[PDB]
Amino acid sequence: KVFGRCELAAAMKRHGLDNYRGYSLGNWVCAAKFESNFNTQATNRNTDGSTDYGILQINSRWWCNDGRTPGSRNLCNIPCSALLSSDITASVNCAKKIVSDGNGMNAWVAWRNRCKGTDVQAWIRGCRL
Ligand SMILES: [Cl-]
Ligand SMILES: [Cl-]
Ligand code: NA
Repeated sequence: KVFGRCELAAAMKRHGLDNYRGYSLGNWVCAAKFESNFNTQATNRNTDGSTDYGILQINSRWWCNDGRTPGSRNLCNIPCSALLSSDITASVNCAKKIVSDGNGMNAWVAWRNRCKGTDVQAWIRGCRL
């Protein structure tokens, strides 16, 4: 599923990301924009052999199981496929763990490089929320 911007904002809101770990909703929407272009089915193969899955590009190196990431963990306790779902619940719940892992949203390289410090209000402009 390719979410609209405001559609995604509403869903992330509902599931409790606005202010999660102190990160305003716009942070999360901006991160998803540059991680997945709002596409739940997005995947990305990393140099180390791990893969990123879903609208927040959750990495198989720690967070989900894909059966092809040697030495990896599954701290979110779910098959990486469950992160490609049209429904974002598994991705959000797992994102909550990731952002709690010590470095906040810096865990998403694209957030650090493209969203951090920017006008992330703008990502939820016009959105009936
Ligand atoms: Cl915001
Ligand atoms: Cl933080
Ligand atoms: Na894994």
